[PDB]
Amino acid sequence: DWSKPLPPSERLEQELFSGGNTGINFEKYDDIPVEATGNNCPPHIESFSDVEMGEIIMGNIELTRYTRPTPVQKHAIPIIKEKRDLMACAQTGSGKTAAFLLPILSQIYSDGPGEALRAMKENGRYGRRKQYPISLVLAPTRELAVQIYEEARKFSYRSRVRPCVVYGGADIGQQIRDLERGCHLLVATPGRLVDMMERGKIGLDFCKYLVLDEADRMLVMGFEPQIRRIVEQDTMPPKGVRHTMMFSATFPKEIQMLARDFLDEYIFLAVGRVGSTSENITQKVVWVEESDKRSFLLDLLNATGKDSLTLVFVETKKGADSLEDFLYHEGYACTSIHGDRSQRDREEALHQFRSGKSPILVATAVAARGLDISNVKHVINFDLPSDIEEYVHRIGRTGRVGNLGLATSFFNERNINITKDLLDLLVEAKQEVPSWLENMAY
Ligand SMILES: Nc1ncnc2c1ncn2[C@@H]1O[C@H](COP(=O)(O)OP(=O)(O)O)[C@@H](O)[C@H]1O
Repeated sequence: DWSKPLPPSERLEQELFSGGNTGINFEKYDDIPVEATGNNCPPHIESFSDVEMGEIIMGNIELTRYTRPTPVQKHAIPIIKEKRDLMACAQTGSGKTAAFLLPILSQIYSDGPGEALRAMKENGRYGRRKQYPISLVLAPTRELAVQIYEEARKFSYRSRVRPCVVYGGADIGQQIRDLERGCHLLVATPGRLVDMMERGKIGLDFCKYLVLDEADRMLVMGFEPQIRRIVEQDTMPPKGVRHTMMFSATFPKEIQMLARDFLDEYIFLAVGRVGSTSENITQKVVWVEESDKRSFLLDLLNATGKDSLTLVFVETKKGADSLEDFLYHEGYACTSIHGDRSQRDREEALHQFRSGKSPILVATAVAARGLDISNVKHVINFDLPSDIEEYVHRIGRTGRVGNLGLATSFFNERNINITKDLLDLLVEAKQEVPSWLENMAY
């Protein structure tokens, strides 16, 4: 039924596999180790043939030119196939996307869509009420959300499963109409999925496969609330019933606590460094009285040069303004993220920060919550937050895979509380620790 592939189509098969020509770095990954922790963990696999992937998957794997499974894909696939929860850490290019889509799809085709859906299509309840995805993949940004989606279209070619993606900063009405056309594997970004839900367009009652792609990156952009609203606060099946998978390069305490509540008797999969923060990111904490702050920032900027971008965080919108004011006044090409405005207009203001025009960007925690501010070499904490949690996804905005970024933070009496946590964080990340910091912790 859901296992026996439907008749092909050239026009469609052409659209989905436009040559591709893109293959993963298949030689500099086999050099990286893959540790798998957990009880009675299902033994990894060598070839996609080491487990019944079903007709359709095996078929589509060919049309996408995949010979054998990447490293992570060697341990991930059999883990998901034997229906075990998973927390996986691996750097981009590892082949994470295919690692969760394949086994998941292979399962739907195998097990079918569930009796709820089955006995709901054959029920004269025709129309466009509410769609219930069988699998949900939460993603941090529209860029990645769509890549995943594209990937799903390929692997779900010639099956009863219609993939569908939604995200913010687009006409919701259009996306809503797209949902109405079919949902089985919905890929979405936290905020939008919640919006769709409130609008009664999506239901999570029959979601059996939950995947949080780049959980750490999602939290950075301040999504935790929705993620929990989505998972814990709704019609979604509890753990043990639904199968969950988390994917994230870094493994901070806020992700450990997330993997804790969401995953169930899960296997930890790490293919490299167990980073508490991004491996490639430098942290310099310096003591600066409030008065000396602006001048200190200025010296910091003159040095900046580098034809790089600088993201400057402050604590209040009030000061984000007076500082943005101060910086324009001193003759600096800087802009400011508007909190109030929609994230559609906000993703616009960044279009000019990006092209050099204004290498300086001053924003508060809130104001950027939701935005994908990438391409930033220097993140400076003009003010520090109350929690070391915030600190983490604040310095997160920099050091994106490939090149190293810098995160300078001004620290003074005003935040002696977050002392001990900041110290530990630096010890862990093996950063330089100011003697005065150690002293002010007892
Ligand atoms: N097992 C594989 N064999 C050959 N190519 C693969 C395999 N897995 C992924 N790829 C290729 O790598 C690309 C995906 O890389 P990707 O999975 O998106 O890295 P990441 O998981 O960090 O985002 C795809 O376009 C695909 O063609």
